Amino acid sequence: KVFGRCELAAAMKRHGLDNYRGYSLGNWVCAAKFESNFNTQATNRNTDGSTDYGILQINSRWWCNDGRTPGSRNLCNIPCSALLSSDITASVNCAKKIVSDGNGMNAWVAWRNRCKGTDVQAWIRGCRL
Repeated sequence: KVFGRCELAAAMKRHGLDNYRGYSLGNWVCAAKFESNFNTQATNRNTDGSTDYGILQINSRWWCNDGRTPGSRNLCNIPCSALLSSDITASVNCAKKIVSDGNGMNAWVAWRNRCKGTDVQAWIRGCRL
């Protein structure tokens, strides 16, 4: 499923991401825009053999099980395919645990390079929340 901008902001707000651990809603929408282009089915392969899954591109090295990343852990206790659903609950819950492990949203390379320090507020401007 390819979300609309305001559609995904409303979905993330209902699932508790607005000001989660100090990050306004504009940060999460901005990260999803540049990590996945709002597409829940996005996958990308990393040079170490691991794969990023979903609208926030969560890594199989630490967070989910896909059965082909030997030596990895499964700290979100889910199969990686559950992160490709049109229902974003699984990806939101796993993202809450990631942003809490000390390093914040810096774990998302695209947020660091393209959203941090910008007016993230503009990503939710005009939406009914």
